[PDB]
Amino acid sequence: MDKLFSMIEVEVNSQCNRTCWYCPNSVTGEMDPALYKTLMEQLSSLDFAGRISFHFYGEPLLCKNLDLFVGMTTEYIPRARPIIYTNGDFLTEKRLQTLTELGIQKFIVTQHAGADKEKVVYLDHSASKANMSCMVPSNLAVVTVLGNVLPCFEDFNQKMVMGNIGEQHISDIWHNDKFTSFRKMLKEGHRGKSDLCKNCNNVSVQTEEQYDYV
Ligand code: SF4
Ligand code: SF4
Repeated sequence: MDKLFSMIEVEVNSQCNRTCWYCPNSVTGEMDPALYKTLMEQLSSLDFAGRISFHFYGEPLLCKNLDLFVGMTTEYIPRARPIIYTNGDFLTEKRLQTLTELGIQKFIVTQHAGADKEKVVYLDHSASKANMSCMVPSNLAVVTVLGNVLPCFEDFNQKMVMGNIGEQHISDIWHNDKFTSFRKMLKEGHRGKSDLCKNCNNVSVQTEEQYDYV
């Protein structure tokens, strides 16, 4: 559990404009800029050089402080790789060029339920797991609007709060007993033991099982 996370997902805002029935959203608003600043300071103290995204289960382009937050990543963690995951409904050409200049290296746009292109990827939405490994808690930290740290993007209900960055350094949370044993337990495939993982049907995302098939 020594290796730092390679991706951190930050819920800079919790609302999304869509109502996708397949999404946890169906069925506060924005992250305190002070809270985002202490996260930047912590990530800066680690010389963080992995990926950073701005979407948990909300639409980042709805965040009124998005430009500020993106600009701060370039100041605090210029080695990191800022990525926007967005439904695209707010992504005008102007926002795109502005966000790119501020530091975003990639936009992953997903046309969802309803209704710079080198840096734009366009997608369109369109039991026995008890022993499966999973490497997500070894690679990914999630930070919610209120600062809670989760081991996975699946934990919408925050069953596995590892700590809170408003109260503790994210490196210390990442390396605490609870997070360390969890990622070890999931690396060994003990999904059945976790209330988060035991019913999870992730088979392709950071699993040994992923080399097979298709
Ligand atoms: S656009 Fe994405 S985050 Fe928003 S409701 Fe749909 S699936 Fe959920
Ligand atoms: S098994 Fe599922 S819920 Fe558990 S850490 Fe992996 S992806 Fe997340």
